[PDB]
Amino acid sequence: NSVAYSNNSIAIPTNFTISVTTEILPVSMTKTSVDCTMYICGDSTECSNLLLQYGSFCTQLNRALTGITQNVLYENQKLIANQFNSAIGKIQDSLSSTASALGKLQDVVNQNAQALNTLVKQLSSNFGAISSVLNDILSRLDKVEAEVQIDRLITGRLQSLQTYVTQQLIRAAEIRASANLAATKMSECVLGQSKRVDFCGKGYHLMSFPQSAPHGVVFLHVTYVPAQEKNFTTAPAICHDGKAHFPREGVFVSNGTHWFVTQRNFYEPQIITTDNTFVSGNCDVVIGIVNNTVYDPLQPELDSFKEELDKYFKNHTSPDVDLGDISGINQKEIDRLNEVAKNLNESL
Amino acid sequence: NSVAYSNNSIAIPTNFTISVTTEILPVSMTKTSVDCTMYICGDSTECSNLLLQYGSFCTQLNRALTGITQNVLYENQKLIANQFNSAIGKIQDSLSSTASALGKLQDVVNQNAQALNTLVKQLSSNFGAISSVLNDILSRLDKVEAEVQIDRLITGRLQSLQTYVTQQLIRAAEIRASANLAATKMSECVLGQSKRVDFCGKGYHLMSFPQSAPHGVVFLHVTYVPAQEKNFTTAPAICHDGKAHFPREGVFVSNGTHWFVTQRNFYEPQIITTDNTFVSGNCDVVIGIVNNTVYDPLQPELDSFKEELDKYFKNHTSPDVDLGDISGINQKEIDRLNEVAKNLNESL
Amino acid sequence: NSVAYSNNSIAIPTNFTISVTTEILPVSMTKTSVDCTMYICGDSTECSNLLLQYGSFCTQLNRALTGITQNVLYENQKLIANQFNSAIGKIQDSLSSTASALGKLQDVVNQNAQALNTLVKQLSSNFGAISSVLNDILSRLDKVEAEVQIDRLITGRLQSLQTYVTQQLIRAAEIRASANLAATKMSECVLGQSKRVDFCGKGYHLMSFPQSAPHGVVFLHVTYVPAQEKNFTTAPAICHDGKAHFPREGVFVSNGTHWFVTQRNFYEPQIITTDNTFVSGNCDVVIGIVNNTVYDPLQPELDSFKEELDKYFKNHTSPDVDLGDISGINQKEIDRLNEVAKNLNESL
Ligand SMILES: *[C@@H]1O[C@H](CO)[C@@H](O[C@@H]2O[C@H](CO)[C@@H](O[C@H]3O[C@H](CO)[C@@H](O)[C@H](O[C@H]4O[C@H](CO)[C@@H](O)[C@H](O)[C@@H]4O)[C@@H]3O)[C@H](O)[C@H]2NC(C)=O)[C@H](O)[C@H]1NC(C)=O
Ligand SMILES: *[C@@H]1O[C@H](CO)[C@@H](O[C@@H]2O[C@H](CO)[C@@H](O[C@H]3O[C@H](CO)[C@@H](O)[C@H](O[C@H]4O[C@H](CO)[C@@H](O)[C@H](O)[C@@H]4O)[C@@H]3O)[C@H](O)[C@H]2NC(C)=O)[C@H](O)[C@H]1NC(C)=O
Ligand SMILES: *[C@@H]1O[C@H](CO)[C@@H](O[C@@H]2O[C@H](CO)[C@@H](O[C@H]3O[C@H](CO)[C@@H](O)[C@H](O[C@H]4O[C@H](CO)[C@@H](O)[C@H](O)[C@@H]4O)[C@@H]3O)[C@H](O)[C@H]2NC(C)=O)[C@H](O)[C@H]1NC(C)=O
Ligand SMILES: *[C@@H]1O[C@H](CO)[C@@H](O[C@@H]2O[C@H](CO)[C@@H](O[C@H]3O[C@H](CO)[C@@H](O)[C@H](O)[C@@H]3O)[C@H](O)[C@H]2NC(C)=O)[C@H](O)[C@H]1NC(C)=O
Ligand SMILES: *[C@@H]1O[C@H](CO)[C@@H](O[C@@H]2O[C@H](CO)[C@@H](O[C@H]3O[C@H](CO)[C@@H](O)[C@H](O)[C@@H]3O)[C@H](O)[C@H]2NC(C)=O)[C@H](O)[C@H]1NC(C)=O
Ligand SMILES: *[C@@H]1O[C@H](CO)[C@@H](O[C@@H]2O[C@H](CO)[C@@H](O[C@H]3O[C@H](CO)[C@@H](O)[C@H](O)[C@@H]3O)[C@H](O)[C@H]2NC(C)=O)[C@H](O)[C@H]1NC(C)=O
Ligand SMILES: *[C@@H]1O[C@H](CO)[C@@H](O[C@@H]2O[C@H](CO)[C@@H](O)[C@H](O)[C@H]2NC(C)=O)[C@H](O)[C@H]1NC(C)=O
Ligand SMILES: *[C@@H]1O[C@H](CO)[C@@H](O[C@@H]2O[C@H](CO)[C@@H](O)[C@H](O)[C@H]2NC(C)=O)[C@H](O)[C@H]1NC(C)=O
Ligand SMILES: *[C@@H]1O[C@H](CO)[C@@H](O[C@@H]2O[C@H](CO)[C@@H](O)[C@H](O)[C@H]2NC(C)=O)[C@H](O)[C@H]1NC(C)=O
Ligand SMILES: *[C@@H]1O[C@H](CO)[C@@H](O[C@@H]2O[C@H](CO)[C@@H](O)[C@H](O)[C@H]2NC(C)=O)[C@H](O)[C@H]1NC(C)=O
Ligand SMILES: *[C@@H]1O[C@H](CO)[C@@H](O[C@@H]2O[C@H](CO)[C@@H](O)[C@H](O)[C@H]2NC(C)=O)[C@H](O)[C@H]1NC(C)=O
Ligand SMILES: *[C@@H]1O[C@H](CO)[C@@H](O[C@@H]2O[C@H](CO)[C@@H](O)[C@H](O)[C@H]2NC(C)=O)[C@H](O)[C@H]1NC(C)=O
Ligand SMILES: *[C@@H]1O[C@H](CO)[C@@H](O)[C@H](O)[C@H]1NC(C)=O
Ligand SMILES: *[C@@H]1O[C@H](CO)[C@@H](O)[C@H](O)[C@H]1NC(C)=O
Ligand SMILES: *[C@@H]1O[C@H](CO)[C@@H](O)[C@H](O)[C@H]1NC(C)=O
Ligand SMILES: *[C@@H]1O[C@H](CO)[C@@H](O)[C@H](O)[C@H]1NC(C)=O
Ligand SMILES: *[C@@H]1O[C@H](CO)[C@@H](O)[C@H](O)[C@H]1NC(C)=O
Ligand SMILES: *[C@@H]1O[C@H](CO)[C@@H](O)[C@H](O)[C@H]1NC(C)=O
Repeated sequence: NSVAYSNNSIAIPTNFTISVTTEILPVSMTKTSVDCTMYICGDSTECSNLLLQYGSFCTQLNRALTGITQNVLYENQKLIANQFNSAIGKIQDSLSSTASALGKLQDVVNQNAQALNTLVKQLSSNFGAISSVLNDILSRLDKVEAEVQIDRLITGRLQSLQTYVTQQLIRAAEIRASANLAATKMSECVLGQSKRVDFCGKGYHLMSFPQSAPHGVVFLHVTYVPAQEKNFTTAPAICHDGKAHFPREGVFVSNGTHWFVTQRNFYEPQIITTDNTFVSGNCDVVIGIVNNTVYDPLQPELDSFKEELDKYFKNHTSPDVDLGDISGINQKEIDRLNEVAKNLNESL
Repeated sequence: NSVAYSNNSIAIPTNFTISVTTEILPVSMTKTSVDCTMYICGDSTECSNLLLQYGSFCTQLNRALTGITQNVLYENQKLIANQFNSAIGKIQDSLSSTASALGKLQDVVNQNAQALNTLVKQLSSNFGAISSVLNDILSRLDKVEAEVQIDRLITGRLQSLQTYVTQQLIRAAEIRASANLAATKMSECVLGQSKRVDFCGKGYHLMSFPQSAPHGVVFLHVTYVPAQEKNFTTAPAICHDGKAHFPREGVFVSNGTHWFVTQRNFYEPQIITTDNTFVSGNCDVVIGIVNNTVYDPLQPELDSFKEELDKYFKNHTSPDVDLGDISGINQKEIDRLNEVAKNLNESL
Repeated sequence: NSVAYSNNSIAIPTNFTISVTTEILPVSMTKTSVDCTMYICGDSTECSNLLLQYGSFCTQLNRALTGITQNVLYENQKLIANQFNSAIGKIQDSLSSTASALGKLQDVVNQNAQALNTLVKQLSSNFGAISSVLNDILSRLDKVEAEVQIDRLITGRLQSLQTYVTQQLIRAAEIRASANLAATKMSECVLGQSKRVDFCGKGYHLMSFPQSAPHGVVFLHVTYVPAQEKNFTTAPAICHDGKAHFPREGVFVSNGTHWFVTQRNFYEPQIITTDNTFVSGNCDVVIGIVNNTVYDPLQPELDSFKEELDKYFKNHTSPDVDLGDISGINQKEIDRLNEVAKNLNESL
C-alpha cells in the first residue's frame, strides 16, 4: 500500500487574483549565411588562395543554413776523317730521333690541353644545370613545406566552422519546435480556453490575444492565479474494508472529521457519493514504470592512433647519399744543356 | 487596468458541422547509411586510394546514421784529334742527359693520361649517381605536390559529408519527437477524447481511428467545426466597485444589456451567479513575463588567421645554392731540328 | 459519408483499479568536455605535436559541449778542321734549341699538373657541397612525405570527433526538450490535475508527487486504470433525416435498441437530449488533411570529384633531368738515344 493512500498536505486554491501574462515565443530564425573565406582565413591571402582548392564546401554549408813518316801522317788523316764522317751520321740519327720524339710530346701535351678545355666546358654545363634544377627543388620544397602547415590550420578552422554550422542547425531545429509550440499555444488559447494549469500564462486560463514580433509570436494571456491557498491533508484514494474509493474530477480534501471531493483547483467541499466517486475491488495498487530515455547514441569510438596509422603508413627513409670521392686518385737537364752549349766552345 | 477588463469582439461557435481529419505523422526514419568513398571521391581512383589513409572515419559516420814542317803538321794532327775526342765525350753527356729528360717527360705525360682517365671514370659515376638520386627527388616531389592538392579537396568534401551527417542526425532527432507526438496524440484521442481545440483534427474532438503507414501513423479524427460563429464583445473579467469577478469554465458573452457566462466553445448564455463565477479583492492585475529563449549557443569565435598561424608557423627559406665556379681556373724547334738534320750533311 | 457515421466496437472503461506510476525524465546533462589530443592522437607523440598546428579547434568544440804531297796533306788539314769547326757550331744550335724546347715542355706539363690539382680542389668542393645540400633535400622530403600521411589520418579522426560533438549536441537539445516536458508535466499534475489519458501515469490522473534525481525529475503519479472494459459499438455522430447529431463531452454508446451519450472514459449511459448533444444541417462531412512534414533539408549534393578537382588542379610533371655526358670526349727514341750514347764511342 505504497503512496496511493498516504496523506500529505496539498495546497488547494483558497482564492483568486486576476492576472495577465506576456509570453514571447520565437517562431522563425533569420538566415545567418556565412562567407567561408572571411570566417576561416579572413584577410590573409595565402590561405585564402588555398581555400579555392577545398572546393565549393562553403556553398554546401550555406545550403544548410539558408534552408532550416808521310805514310802514317796520311793514314792518321784517313783515320780522323773516317771517325768524324761516321760520328756526324750518328749525330743525324741522334737528332732526327729527338725531333720525332719531342714532336710527339708537343702533340700529346696539346691534345691533353684540348681534353681539359673540353672537360671544363662540359663540367661548366653540369654545375650550371645542377645550379638551376637543384635551386628549383629547394625553392619548391620550401613552398610545399609551408603550404602543408597552412593547410593544417585551415583544416582545424574547418572544424570550428562545422561546430558553427552544427550549433546554427541545432538552434533552427529548436526554433521549428517553438513554432509547433506557438501553433498548439495559439490554437488551444486564442481559438479555445485551456483547462491546463500554467500553460497559457501563470494560473488558470480565461482568454488570450496574440501579437506578432519580427521573428516571433507574443501572447497576452488573461488568467487567474491563487492569491491565497491553504494546505489540506488529502489522499488520492481511500480503501474502505478492502475496496478502493477515489474521486471523479476532484481530490479528497480532508476536514477534521469527514472526506469531501473538492475540485482540484479550488476549495469548495462536496460530500462523498457514488456520483462524486468511482469504486474498485480487492484494495491492490498496480505499479507502473516509465523511463524516458532520450536517445543515447552510438558514439564513434576509435582504435589508438598507432593501430589506425600502422594499417597503411610506410616509414620509408631514403639512404644517405654517397658519391665518388676524387681525393683518392693521388730543370737539371736544361741547366746542363745550357752549360754544354757554352762549354762545347772549349772544344771548337 | 491594462487588458484584463478591455472588451473586444471574440468569435464564439454559433453552430457545428461534422468533419473528419486525416493527419499524417512520421514515427520512424529508414537508415540512410552512406558509402564514404562513393560520396566524396566517386569513381576517381587516385583520391579513392587516398581515402584509406583517412582511416575508418566512414564507419564512425555510419555508427551515427545506422543508429538514430813535318812537326807542326803532326802537332795539328794531335790538336784536331784532341778537339774531336773531347767534343764526342761532351756529345755523350748532351745526349744521355736529353734521353734522361725526355724519358721523364714521357713518364709524367702518361701518368697525367692515367689521372684523367681515372677522373673521367669517377665523374661518370657522379653524374650517373646524381642522375638517379635527383631524378627520384624530382619524381617523388611531383607526387607529393600532386597529393597535397587532392587531399585539400578531399578535406573540403569531408565537410560536405559532415553537413550531410549533421542534417541526417538533426532530422532523426525531429523524427523521434514526432514519435513522441504520435504517442501523446494516440493516447489522448484513440484511448480518450481530448478537450483541446485543433489537437486531434480541426475543431473539437469526438473520436479517432489510427492506421499505420510504412514509417508513420495516420489518424482518422472525427471532429466538429464551427459551421457558423458570431463575434460577441466580451471581457475576461469585470471589476465591480473594486472587486474583480471572472468565470468558471466559460467567458462573459456580452448581450446589449447583461453579462452571461457562455461556454467558450459555444453560444449558450447563463446568468452570473456565485456558482458561474469566482470573485477577488482590491481590483489589481498581476503582470507576468515569460520569455522562451530557445538556447543561443556559445558559437566558436576565433582569432584572425595570422595570429593563430604565427603562434607555430615557421617561414623557413632555404638559401640559393652556390657551388664551385671552375671557369676562374684560367713547332719551331722541331722545324729547326728537321732543317739541321739535312743541313748537317753540308759539314760531313 | 465516409467514417463519421460508421459503427465500430470501442473499449469504454467498465471499472477501475487504483495504480501508481514512477516516471523518470532527465532534465540536465553533465558537461562531457573532451581533451582533443587524447581523443584523436592519444599517446602518439608525432601526431600530438602536429595537433598544435591545427590551432585551438579543441577549445572551439569545448565552447559547444561546455555550454548546451806536303801541300795537299795540309789543305786536307784545313779541310777537316773547317768541316769540324762548322759542325760544332751546328751542334750548339741543335742543342740550344732542344734545351729551349724541352724547357717549354717541362713548363707546360707542370702548369697542367697545377691545373688538375686546382680542378680536384674545386670538384672536391662541388661533391662536398652537393653531398650536404642533397642530403638535406632527401632528409626533409622524407619528413614531408611522412607528415602528409599522418595529417591525413588526423583529418579523418577530426570527422570522428565532429560526429562525437554533433551527437553530444543533438542529445543536449533533446535533454532541453525533456526539461520542457518536465516543466509542463510538473505544472499540470503537481500544481493541477490533468484530464488527459496516460499523460501523468497510465490511465486517468488523481494526484502527483515529484522527487529529484542527480540530473532528472521523477514523478510519483497516482492514477486509476481500467481494470475491466467492454467494447460497445458506437458512432461519433448520427445523421437523422439529413441533420447530423453528435455528443457534448461523451460518445454515443450503443445499446441493442437505443443511443446513450456515455462519458468517453466510463460506461454510464444517459439519454439523447438537446442538452447532451449538438445538432447540424444538411448531413455533410468536411474532410481535412494534415501532413506533419518534419523538415527534409537541402542536403549538400556535389559534382563528381573529377569536375571539382580539374577546376583548379595542375598536373605539372617536372622533366627527366639530363646533364653533360663526359664519356663522349674520347720509348723507342729513348732506347735509341741510350744505344747511341754507347755506340758513339765506336767513333771516338
Ligand atoms: C532508466 O534508463 C537509464 C538509461 O536510459 C538508466 O541509466 C543507466 O543506469 C545504468 C546503471 O546505473 C548505467 O550502467 C552503467 O553505469 C556506469 C556508468 O557507465 C557504469 O560504470 C556501470 O558499470 C558498473 O556496473 C556494472 C553492473 O554491475 C558492472 O558490470 C561494471 O563492471 C561496473 O562495475 C554500468 O554498466 C547506464 O550507463 C545508465 N545509462 C544512462 C544512459 O544513463 C537508468 O538506470 C534507468 N532507470 C531505471 C529506474 O530503470
Ligand atoms: C527575450 O530574450 C531574448 C534573448 O533570449 C532578448 O533578445 C535580446 O535582445 C537584446 C536587446 O534587443 C539583444 O541585445 C543586443 O542586440 C543587438 C544585436 O546584437 C546588439 O547590437 C545590441 O547592442 C547595442 O545595444 C547595447 C545595449 O544598449 C549597447 O551596449 C551596444 O553598444 C549596442 O549599441 C544588444 O547588445 C540580444 O542580442 C537579443 N538576444 C537574442 C538571443 O535575440 C529579448 O529582448 C527578450 N525580450 C524581453 C521582452 O525581455
Ligand atoms: C506528405 O508529405 C510528404 C513529404 O513531406 C510526402 O512524401 C513524399 O511523397 C512523394 C510521392 O510519394 C515523394 O516523391 C518522390 O518519391 C520517390 C522517392 O524519391 C521518387 O522516386 C518519385 O519520383 C517518381 O515519381 C515522380 C512523380 O510521378 C516521377 O516524375 C519520377 O520520374 C519518378 O517516377 C517522387 O518524385 C517524396 O519523395 C516524398 N517526400 C518525403 C519527404 O517523404 C507524402 O506523399 C505526403 N502525403 C500526403 C498524403 O500528401
Ligand atoms: C619511424 O622511423 C623513425 C626514425 O626516422 C623512428 O623514430 C625513432 O624511434 C626510436 C625508437 O623509439 C628512437 O630510438 C631511441 O629513442 C629514444 C630517444 O632518445 C631513446 O631514449 C631510446 O633508447 C632509443 O634509443 C629514435 O631516436 C627515433 N628517431 C627519430 C629520428 O625520431 C620511429 O620509431 C619509426 N616508427 C615506426 C612506426 O617504425
Ligand atoms: C614569409 O616569406 C615570404 C617570402 O618568401 C613573404 O612574402 C613577401 O612579403 C613581402 C611583404 O608583404 C613582399 O614584399 C613586397 O610586397 C608587395 C608585392 O609587390 C610590394 O607592393 C611591397 O611594397 C613589398 O615590397 C614580398 O613580395 C613577398 N614575397 C613573396 C615571394 O610572396 C611573407 O611576407 C613572409 N611572411 C611572414 C609571416 O614572415
Ligand atoms: C596526370 O598525369 C598522370 C601521369 O603522371 C596521368 O596518369 C596516366 O593516365 C593515363 C591514362 O589514364 C595512363 O595511360 C594508360 O592507362 C592504363 C594503365 O595501364 C592503360 O590500360 C591505358 O591503355 C593507358 O595506356 C597512364 O598509365 C597513367 N600514368 C600514371 C603514372 O598513372 C593522369 O591521367 C593525368 N591526369 C590528368 C587529369 O591529366
Ligand atoms: C503549507 O503551505 C505553506 C505556505 O502557505 C508552506 O510554508 C513554506 O514552507 C517552506 C518549506 O519549509 C518554507 O521554505 C517557506 O518559507 C514556507 N513559507 C511560508 C509563507 O511559511 C508549508 O511548507 C506548507 N506545508 C507543507 C507540509 O508543504
Ligand atoms: C765561341 O767562340 C766564337 C769566337 O770564335 C764566338 O763567336 C763570337 O760570338 C760573339 C757573340 O757571343 C760575337 O759578338 C762575335 O762577333 C763572334 N765572333 C766571330 C769571329 O764570329 C761564339 O759566340 C762563341 N760561342 C759560345 C757559345 O761561347
Ligand atoms: C467578426 O467576424 C467576421 C467574420 O465572421 C470578421 O470579418 C473578417 O474581417 C477581416 C478583417 O477585416 C477581413 O479580412 C475578412 O474579409 C472578414 N470576413 C468576412 C466574412 O467579413 C470580422 O473582422 C470580425 N470582427 C472583429 C472585430 O474581429
Ligand atoms: C748525306 O749524303 C750521303 C751521301 O754521301 C747520303 O747517303 C745517300 O742517301 C740516299 C738517301 O737519301 C741513298 O739513296 C744513297 O744510297 C746514299 N748514298 C750512300 C753512298 O750511302 C745521305 O742520305 C745524306 N743525308 C742527308 C740528310 O742529306
Ligand atoms: C474487444 O475487446 C477484446 C478484449 O477485451 C478484444 O480481444 C482481443 O482481440 C485481439 C485481436 O484479435 C486479440 O489479439 C486478443 O488476443 C484479444 N484479447 C482477448 C482477451 O480476447 C477484441 O478484439 C475487441 N474487439 C474489437 C472489435 O476490437
Ligand atoms: C768510352 O771509352 C772510354 C775509354 O777510353 C771509357 O772511359 C772509361 O770509362 C770507364 C767507365 O765506363 C772508367 O772506369 C774508366 O776509368 C774510363 N777510362 C778512362 C781512360 O778514362 C768510356 O767510359 C767509354 N764510354 C762509353 C759510353 O762506352
Ligand atoms: C489522513 O488524515 C486523517 C485526518 O486528516 C487521519 O485521521 C488519517 O489517519 C490519515 N490517513 C492515514 C493513512 O494516516
Ligand atoms: C477569500 O474569499 C472569500 C469569499 O468571498 C472572502 O470572504 C475572503 O475575505 C477572501 N479572503 C481574503 C484574504 O480576501
Ligand atoms: C463592454 O461592452 C459593453 C457593451 O457591450 C459596454 O457598455 C462597456 O462599456 C464595455 N466595457 C468597457 C470597459 O468599455
Ligand atoms: C443554427 O442552429 C440553430 C439551432 O437548431 C438552427 O435553428 C439554425 O437554423 C442554425 N443556423 C443555420 C444557418 O442553419
Ligand atoms: C450501428 O449499430 C446499430 C446496432 O448497434 C445498427 O442497427 C446500425 O445499423 C449501425 N449503424 C450502421 C450505419 O450500420
Ligand atoms: C464492476 O463494478 C460494479 C459496480 O460496483 C461491481 O458491481 C462489479 O462487481 C464490478 N466488476 C468486477 C469484476 O468486480
